[PDB]
Amino acid sequence: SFVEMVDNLRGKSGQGYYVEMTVGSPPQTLNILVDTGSSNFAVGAAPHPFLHRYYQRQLSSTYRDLRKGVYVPYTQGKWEGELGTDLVSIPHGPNVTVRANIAAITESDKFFINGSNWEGILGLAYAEIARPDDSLEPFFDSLVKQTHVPNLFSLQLCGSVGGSMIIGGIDHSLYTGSLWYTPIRREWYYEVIIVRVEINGQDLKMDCKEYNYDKSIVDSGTTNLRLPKKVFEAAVKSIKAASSTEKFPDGFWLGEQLVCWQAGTTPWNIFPVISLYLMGEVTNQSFRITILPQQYLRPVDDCYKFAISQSSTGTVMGAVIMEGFYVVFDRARKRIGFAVSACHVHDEFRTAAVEGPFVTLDMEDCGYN
Ligand SMILES: C[C@@H]1CCCCCCCOc2cc(cc(C(=O)N(C)C)c2)C(=O)N[C@H]([C@@H](O)CO)C1
Repeated sequence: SFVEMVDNLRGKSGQGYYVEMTVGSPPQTLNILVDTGSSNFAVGAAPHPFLHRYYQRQLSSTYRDLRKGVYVPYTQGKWEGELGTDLVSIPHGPNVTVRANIAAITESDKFFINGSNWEGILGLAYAEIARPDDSLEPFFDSLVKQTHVPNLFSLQLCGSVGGSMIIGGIDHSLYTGSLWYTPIRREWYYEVIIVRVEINGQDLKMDCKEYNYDKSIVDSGTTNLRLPKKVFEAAVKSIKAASSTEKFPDGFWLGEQLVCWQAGTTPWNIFPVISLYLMGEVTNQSFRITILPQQYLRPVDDCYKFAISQSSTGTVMGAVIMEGFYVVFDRARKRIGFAVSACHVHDEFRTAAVEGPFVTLDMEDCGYN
């Protein structure tokens, strides 16, 4: 029954992927950003220069006030609002209606994006990071509790942009080859363990704890591949070395300045592939996902921003990593699956890949404590 959900995501490049939802009775239609990096369902509920529409609680007969405030801070942006519940549906999702917690956004700072076309956020991570505390049941938890929807969803993000959120299962027509699974280390963010990193086939040869300092997560609501400082410096050094044929402004490597080439002449071959090895399902076993330069040079002649950046809160496998892969958030089995997507990245001599099995010893040592 998943065909109805294929292509149910839209977006603008670097501005997030959103799905259409309705809230309230009679249904009010809103576009909702899909965020695996948070756990609150929230919608604009008051005028804002960047909102073309918003939730009007007064017009919904099923709205209930919870008489509690809430604020959610993100890496970029924050908002505050009023908690309540209402009936919610997903037109190009399962044919169900659930009563869900909703934060009505009344004030915000650097959260809404001019021209993004979305008005709210669907936090798909676990209750442990919900605000104000873990007693506020996240939307997907409510969906699973109140309906027969199985406890998993998958995201196919395609690189103006589109994709699919398959709610309740896996659509096998959306990927090729095999799915490779990595354990969800802890149910808060979608936390995973990276056990090895290679650039153009050369191991970065860092203590693998550095890759997960202080966590590694999969976040559809972040654009970039974000790496801890020490890992970021090693990777940039290696990427600079591979592309030293051409020289780039020092601000290019920091994400500030874009770089351009005559349309159709981008020198893809001078930028390396990056392989992230993830902890596998059996003892001493890993697999790798390989990322092409067409993913981490984000298009904005042909002009691009460097979409690998530094983090002080751990690795973030953002949208440019997820794009081109079919990603299964298998909550029921506490694992995340990766496969090559039907909308994969096309290089003439290279290809994005999900490959295994690999043997990797002492993978438990790669987790940060
Ligand atoms: C607020 C987000 C949803 C609206 C924005 C979606 C489009 C922009 C995605 O690009 C970024 C988003 C976030 C952080 C960065 C970043 O690396 N820097 C240095 C600011 C870039 C961010 O905070 N993402 C969060 C949530 O997923 C993590 O907390 C969700």
